[PDB]
Formats: sequence, structure tokens, C-alpha cells
Amino acid sequence: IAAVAIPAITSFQDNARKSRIQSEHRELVSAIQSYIGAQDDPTNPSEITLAKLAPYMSKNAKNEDGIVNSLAKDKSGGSAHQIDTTNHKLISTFTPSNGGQATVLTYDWSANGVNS
Amino acid sequence: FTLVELIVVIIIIAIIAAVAIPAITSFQDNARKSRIQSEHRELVSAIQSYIGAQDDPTNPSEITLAKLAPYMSKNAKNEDGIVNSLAKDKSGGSAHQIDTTNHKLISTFTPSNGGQATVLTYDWSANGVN
Amino acid sequence: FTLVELIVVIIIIAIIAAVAIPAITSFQDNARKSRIQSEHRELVSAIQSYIGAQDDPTNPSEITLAKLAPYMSKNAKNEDGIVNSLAKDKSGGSAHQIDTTNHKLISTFTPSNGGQATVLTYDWSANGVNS
Amino acid sequence: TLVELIVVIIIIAIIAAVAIPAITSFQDNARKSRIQSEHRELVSAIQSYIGAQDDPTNPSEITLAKLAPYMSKNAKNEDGIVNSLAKDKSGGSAHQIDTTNHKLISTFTPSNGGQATVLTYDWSANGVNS
Amino acid sequence: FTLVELIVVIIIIAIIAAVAIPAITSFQDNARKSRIQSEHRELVSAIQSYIGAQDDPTNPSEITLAKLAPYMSKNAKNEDGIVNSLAKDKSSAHQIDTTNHKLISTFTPSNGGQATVLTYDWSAN
Amino acid sequence: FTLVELIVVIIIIAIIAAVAIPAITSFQDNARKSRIQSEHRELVSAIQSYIGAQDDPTNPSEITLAKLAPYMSKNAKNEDGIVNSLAKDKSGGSAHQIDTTNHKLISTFTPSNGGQATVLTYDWSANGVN
Amino acid sequence: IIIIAIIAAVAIPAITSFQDNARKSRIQSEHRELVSAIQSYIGAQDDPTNPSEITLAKLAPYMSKNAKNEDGIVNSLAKDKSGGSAHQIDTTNHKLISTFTPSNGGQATVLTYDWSANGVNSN
Amino acid sequence: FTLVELIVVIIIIAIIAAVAIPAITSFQDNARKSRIQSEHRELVSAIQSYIGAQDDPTNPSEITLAKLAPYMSKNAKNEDGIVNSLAKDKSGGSAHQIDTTNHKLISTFTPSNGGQATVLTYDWSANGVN
Amino acid sequence: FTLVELIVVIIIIAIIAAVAIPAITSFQDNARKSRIQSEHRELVSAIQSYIGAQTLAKLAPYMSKNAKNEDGIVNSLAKDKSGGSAHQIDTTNHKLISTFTPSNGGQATVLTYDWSANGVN
Repeated sequence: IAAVAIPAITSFQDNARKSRIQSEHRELVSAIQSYIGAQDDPTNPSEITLAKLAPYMSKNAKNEDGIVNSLAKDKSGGSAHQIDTTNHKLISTFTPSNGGQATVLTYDWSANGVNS
Repeated sequence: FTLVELIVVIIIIAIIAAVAIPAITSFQDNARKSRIQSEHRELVSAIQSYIGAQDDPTNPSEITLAKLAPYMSKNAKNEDGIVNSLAKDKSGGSAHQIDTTNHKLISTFTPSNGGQATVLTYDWSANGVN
Repeated sequence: FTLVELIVVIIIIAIIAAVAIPAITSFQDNARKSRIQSEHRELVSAIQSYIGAQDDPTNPSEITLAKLAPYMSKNAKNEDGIVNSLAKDKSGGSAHQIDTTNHKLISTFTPSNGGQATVLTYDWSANGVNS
Repeated sequence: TLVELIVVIIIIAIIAAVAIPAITSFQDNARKSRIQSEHRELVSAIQSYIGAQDDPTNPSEITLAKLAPYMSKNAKNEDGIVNSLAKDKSGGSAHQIDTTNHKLISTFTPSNGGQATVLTYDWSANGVNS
Repeated sequence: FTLVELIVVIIIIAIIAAVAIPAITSFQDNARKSRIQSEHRELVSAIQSYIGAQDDPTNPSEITLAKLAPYMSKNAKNEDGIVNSLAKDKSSAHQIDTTNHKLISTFTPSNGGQATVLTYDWSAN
Repeated sequence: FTLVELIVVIIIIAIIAAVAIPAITSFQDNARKSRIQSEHRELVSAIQSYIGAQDDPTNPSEITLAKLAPYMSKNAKNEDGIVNSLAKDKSGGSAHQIDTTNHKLISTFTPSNGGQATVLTYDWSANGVN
Repeated sequence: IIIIAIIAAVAIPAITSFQDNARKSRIQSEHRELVSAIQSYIGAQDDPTNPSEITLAKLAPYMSKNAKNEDGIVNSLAKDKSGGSAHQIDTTNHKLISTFTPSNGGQATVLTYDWSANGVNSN
Repeated sequence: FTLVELIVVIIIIAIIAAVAIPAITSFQDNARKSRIQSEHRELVSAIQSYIGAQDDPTNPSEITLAKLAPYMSKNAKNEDGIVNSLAKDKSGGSAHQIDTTNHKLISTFTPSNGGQATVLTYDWSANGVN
Repeated sequence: FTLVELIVVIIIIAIIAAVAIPAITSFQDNARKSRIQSEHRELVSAIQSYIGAQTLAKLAPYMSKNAKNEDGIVNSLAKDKSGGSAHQIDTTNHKLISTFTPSNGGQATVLTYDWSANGVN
């Protein structure tokens, strides 16, 4: 009875965090769509940046004062989301604790498309 | 054996609930701007038809959007006349205006956030030259 | 995805559907009146040429637009009656008539709203000239 | 291990008691949005058809069977528009023509039995002066 | 559709509605310029015909459009004053000088450009 | 959780997304029908100006539209043959045809749904009147 | 220790039975976007009334890369797990077909769209 | 809530998030294409009128759009130069340009993805067909 | 409106703008043709009258001056496209010639008259 194995918590923890990042990314990808839809000339995208995308997203459950307190946090192998403002790309990263290979999501609105 | 399972549940329930929530009404406003800009060209088409149906198109008479009335299909329900149908813009009583004395049609729109106004003009005589 | 976005979809549709819609009917009367006047000039040219073809141009016999038939091509649908080529007066059907006993051609138009009518006159008798 | 085995029962008893939500939500009021756009669709079709015969001022008597070849088949490859326009109470199309009055009526009625809604279009009469 | 189609349908309108508007009355007045010339030709033929009326075609008398009126028909309105059946301009668009046997037609456009002149003489050349 | 997936994942998306689709073909017919007529009238004006140039306007030797070619300007993209400029209908490839035996010019059109045809004719023969 | 044999008796829900209503949804909502793409493309070329030889490899510029940044369109659409796109173009028929089959082997469902000579022609 | 239930909530999200995303820009430039095709036919109407209004229409002089300016109205912002009204393209920035010596009007359109260009052309100076 | 609706106007405009248009110059020179063929008979009647009265410079007083008071008939007679009078005389040949050349580079057309040696075989 003493020999029964005990599983580690971190294995279930990390694989849930991997779901959180993957949800928030898919919300930001339509928030930014609304911003480009509503900039004063929507036909010519201009200098999107995360701090100015803020008013489309609700406060955290503590009613704190900025979305860096709401969007998720990661090692980024610290904000789990970043904008490459001059290159017009959004990137979201999940880094495992165990040394497994990292997962990076991406979105890209500057006329690149699939080109294939 | 089960207690580890239960505390695992208690952790994951905590961390998946933190997901951020979008804000309602955020994009809603600029549809009205789209209505204004699409309805302006429709009034330009109407006024440019009336200007051709009068007897002396070389020397046109006055216009007001009351005389312009019989072109706008009565607003999808029992309603009296076109002022009931053209977009409202209470913050800036009718979105459409005619300077009946100086032959100028103007449409205007203004966000609530204090950004600068949108204005559109059409001016149907002796204009266009540099 | 989540509820809020799918609510704003409904709101945007409810707004965008409320653009006004233009009427079907406009500007028809001047189009009819223009064909009337241009066709009138063509009938005046036809009858003026016909007077030169009788055995004595100074004293022609009776003229009727049924006699004037061989000057006008068939209708574009290949129907052959001259009256099926000329415009219709929708007050009631040719908008053109000949006062055969008094040498006068008359082309009439009546506005669709019932306003004031307009008439064009021509005659080939000597009474067509004055000092 | 009897201590943890004891408290496992307590944790189960607590976790099982959570409030369980119910299914309905917007599934009613979303259908009204199908109606609002499918109406403007039929108005665009009928406003094309009314101009195709040789006299746009004396059109023939429209029935939606004559309008039908403007609509695509249902995605399930059904064979007629009544299997495509939104259904309503038996009375089953929410849209009908009553050609003797020259009007198209589109309808809605909520499950709570509240105030019903009507959208009307008319190709005979339109807004009066003033 | 989902939201993206509804932002595309807003983006598209802003660049359909911008198509430029052509003016009105840009080309109106040159129809007067043309019908002035055709009426000039017809009046020239009429005054030429007039020389055959009196007993001696080698010694014709004075002429005015009042004398010449018997040679062309009443108005399409069936009114009969030829001073309104001729073309009209800032001035009758046509003139006769009994003292020089000269017939003149003239047209001046509203844009302030150069005036245009036509002339005929049945007496000497 | 599961049910607030369920509703948006199935119910509301199924209700909102499956509105009826307009048919992309049937709206084209009036545009084709119009451009046919406009080209017909301009071809008549051209041939009616070709006859008046001949050395013997009582007997123009023959007319086929290759001879008529230089009276209309070359199309956009500069595909400089006349047949490249006129309307097409493989079921009529020109939609206009010249009969050299009967001196007759013909135009023809047919709606894609298999409706009744329309035909136009012009004829400069002595058989072409009354 | 006997109590553990009772505590262990709880039945396990089978994950496969919860998938169908999700895949069905991301077939329907994807089909409607491919149709909107086709219905735009058919108006872009120089002859609005004679189609080109449409195939989805030429629709490709109308929708984004995968989140994995793999390019090409076929990597992006939903997969028929029986075998690989769940969306097919039958070029000869001008017909688009989309297919779904439940894992337990129930009756199939197909969506369809067709952009030539395809008015209903009621009764 | 039990773990074997709680993980399917993860699975459903992992499926439903992975829809395709439509690319805005490829829909946008299909509209800019239809500006070019409309504005070109307006410039043809203007230049074909101006050749008719000159002092001797058989002997037209050089043309520039600056000379052509008064024939179409100034833009909705009451900006006062023709060049601001006409559409813009990277092949410029005006998409429309006139060859003063070869008497040719050229409109060019460049796809945003760097694909194959498209050009429209008109030529009033006696070039004709065949 | 929605895209399914909105793109059909793009279709319709793309169709309506394709209508062909007539060539201006191909009427205009076939008009000029008529003043050549007609004024040829005016010159013939004048010079035939002159040879009964007992180069076009000698003929000049026999015909009316232009409506804009040009200085002589050489400015009233029509203009040759080739290279300027479209009419010429040669008193070494007793011959009058008139010519028209089309703008397309197609077949040129020539009239002739002589006050001697009419008639054949």
C-alpha cells in the first residue's frame, strides 16, 4: 500500500496553461481586427501597438489598471504576447517547464497571405 | 489515492478561469459612419435626377429635401415622409442638410470619443475647376 | 468564438440593414418627349420629300401617313405596320396624326403627371408662311 | 491512508453541489437577424425583376414562384425556395406576397408571446411631399 | 457571416463611394454655334433666290428680312414672327445693311473667348 | 462550461450562418441584354455611313463586317480585331451576324435559364420598308 | 483497503463521442468562407461571364497562413479523418462539395454549392 | 466537474479555435480595381467631349488633364485639384496619365501581392482598327 | 447590403463599361469627300463659262470669296492631305484634276475633266 506512485502536479498544470495561452491568442486576433476596422482610415493600416489596443479588453478579476495584469505570463523561451510593431506581426509563446520544445503561434495582417 | 486527483482539479479550475473577456459595444459605432457615407451617394443620385427632370436644366431652380421627397420608398414601415428615414444624428437632428440658397449639400458625422468630425460636400453648379 | 463578439455581430447587422432604398421610377417623361420631337423632324422630312415626287408639286392630292408608309423601315422586331414604329401617346394610339382635309401634321405629348401638354405643328399648304 | 480516504468523501460532497446552468440563451432572438437580412435579399431580387419586362410602369402580377429563379438551392440540395426561406408558425414561410395589395410582408414572433414585428415593402406607393 | 466579413463590407464601401462625379452643362453652347451656321447657309440661299423675283435680276433693289420673310415657314409653335424663328443671341443673331448690301451673322460664347463672324455680299466681290 | 461551448459552437452559428444565397447568374441578364442593343444601333449607324461613301451608291458591291471594321476603335488591351470588340454568345462567336445573300443584319439573345429568345433585324434592301 | 475498490468504480466518459459537434461546426463555418471567396473571385477577371478554371489552389490568396506558419491552403482547411481536404472542387461540374462523417459510422452529411445554371426553378 | 470531464473542455476549444481567417487586403484591391475601371470610362467621356468643344474639331491641339480639369467636379472634401480626386497606384501617383506627344490615354493597375499587372488604353488620333 | 449582394454591382459595371465605341475620324474624312466631289462641279461650270467669255489665278474673279474675307479663291478651295490645294490646273494639258486620299492609306480616288478629247472609240 506504501508502494503506490504519486504523480507530479506540474504535468497537469503546464498542459492547462497551454490551453489558456491558445484561447487568449484567438481573442487578440479579433480585437486587432476590430482596431484595423475602426482606425480613422481603415484602408491604410498604421502602427498598431499593444498598449493602444487595450480598450477592447476587460479588466482582470482584481480590477487592476492595465492589460499586462490580465494577459497571461510566460518564460518566453515576460508577457506571453508581443507585437513586432514595425513588422506588423503578433506572436504568442508557450514554454514548457520540462525542456520540451516550445510552441509559437503567429498572426500577420500586412498583405502577406499564403502566396501559394 | 484520490486526493491528488482532487487537488489537481482544484488547481486547473483556478488557472483556466482567468481568461480575459472582450468588451461589448466597442466596434458598434462605425456602422453608423458607414450608413452616412452610403446614404450620401444615394441623395446625390436623387438630387442629380431631380435637376434633370425640371423643364430648364440649363437654368435650374431651387431645391429642398421636402421637394426631393418622392424618391425614397417610405422607410420599410408605415411612415409619413423621408425625414423619418434619413439617418438621425441627434448629436449633430438630421445627418443631412441642404443650403437651399447656395446650392450646397452637406453630410456630417461625429464620434462620441471627441475625435474630429467627418464632413462631405457636393456642390452642383459652376464648380470643379482649379 | 466567445459570446461578446457574436453579440456585436447582431448589432452591426441591425444597423447596416437600415440604409434607405431608392425608388424604381424616375425621369421617363423627358425621354419620351425627346423621341417625339426627333421623330417629328423625320416625318417632316419625309412628307417634304414626298411633295417633290408627285406629278405636279404645286397641287398634290390627299396625303395620309398610311400612304407615307414606304419611307419608313420596318420595326426592329421585323413587324411591318408603320403605326408599330411610331411612338404611342399614352393618353390614347399614335402620337402623330395627319389632318388630311386641312394639310396639317400634329405631334402631341402629355406629361404623365397630367400637367400642361405640348404640341408641335407643321403644314405644307401655302398658309405655312406669313409676312 | 484512512484519514485521506475519509476527507475524500467530504471533497466529493462539496464539489458535486455546484449550480448547473440551462441551455436556451439567444437561440430565439438570433432568428430575427436571419429575417432582417433575408428580407433585403428578396427586395433586391424583386427590384431587379420589376425592371426586366418591356414596361416597368405596368408590371405583371408577381408571385414568388416567378421570383424563385433568383435564389440558389438550399445547401442540402433541396428543390424550392420555400425550403430555404426561414420558417415560422404554421398558420410556413415568414415571407409572403399578397399581390392584390402589391406588398411584401416579412414577419417575426417571439416565444414569450410578446409584441410581434412586421417589415413591409411596396412597389406601388412611396413617400408623399412634406 | 462572422465579424470579419462585416468589417470587409465596411472597408469596401469607402472606396466604391469615391468614384468621381462628372459635371453638367460642360458642352451645351456649341449647338448654337452649329445651328447659326446652318441658318446662315439657308438664309444665303433665300436671299440668292430673291434676286429672281422682280422683273429685272440685273438691277435688284434693297432687301430686309421683313421683305425676305415669305421664303421660310412659321415657327414649330405655329407662331409666325420670324424674329423668333431665327436663332437668338446677345445683340437678332443676323443683320442686314441696306446701305452696303452686306449680310452678317455673329456668335459670341459665354466663356469670354474670341468672337466669331460670317459675312456675305450679293452686290460686289 | 460545456453548455456555453455548446450554444455558440452549434446553435447560434448554425442559425446565423445558414442564410439564403443569391444566385450569381440571373442578375447578369439585363446587362447583357442592354449591351447587345447598344452595339446593334451603332453597327447600323456604321453600315449606313459605309454605303454613302461608295463610288456607286446604288450598288455597293458587298458588305461583310471585315470591310466595316475601320469605323470602330480598337478595344481596351488593344486586341485589334473587330470581332474582339463585339459581344459574344456561343449559343447564337459574335452575337451579331451578317447575311450577304439577303443583305440582312441580325442580332440574337437568350437567357441562360432557357427562356424565350429575342431577335433584332435591320435591312437596307428595297424589301426593308412598310 | 476494500473501500478503494468501490471508490475506483466510477465510469469514464469516452472522449471520441464529444468531437462530432465540434468538427461539424468547423466544417459549416469554413464552407461559408470558401463560398464567399469563390463568389468574389468570379468577379475579378476581365470576363465576368466566362469563368476561368477555378480550383482552390488559385483561391489561396484569400485566406491566411496556419498559425504554425506553414504555407499553402491545403494545410489550413479541415481534414477528413477517413482520408485529405474535407472540401473538394469538381472543376468539370463547377461544383463545390464538403463532406462530414460521424466516427461511429452513422449516415454522412454533404454541403453543396454550384455557381452555374443553378436557380431552383420552383414547381 | 471531474478531470476526465474537464479535459474535453480543453479539446473542444483546441478544435474550435482553428478555423481559417480571411485576408482583408485581397478583398480590398478587388475594389480598387473597380475604381480604375469606372474612372477610366469617365475620362474617356470627358476627353471625347473636349475634342468636340475646341475651336476647330478637325484640328485638335495638345491635351493634358490639367487642360481637361473643368469637366468633372472637385472631391468631397472641397480640395481644389483634379489630381487629388483620381485614384492612385504604385505604378505612378496617378493611375491615369496622358502621353502628350502620342495622344494616348493609359490607365494602369498593380496587384498588391506583386502579381501580373493590368492596363487599359484609349487612342483618339486616327489609329482605328484593322 | 452584404457581399453576396454588393459584388453584383461590380459585375454589372464591368459589363456595361465594355460597350464598343465608334471612331471619330472615319466619318470625318468621308464627310470631306463630299465637298471635294461637289466643288469639282462648281469649278467645272466656272471654267467652262470662262472659255466661252471671249490657270485658276485667271479664273479667280469668276467665283465668290469666303465668308471670312480671305484674299482669294486659293484659300476657299479645299486642302490636300498629301505633301496644298486639292484642285489643280495644267494649261499644258488643257486639264483639270481633283483628288481625295483617305486617312487609312486605303485606295486613293481621282476625278478628271478636259475641255478637249471627250468621247472614246
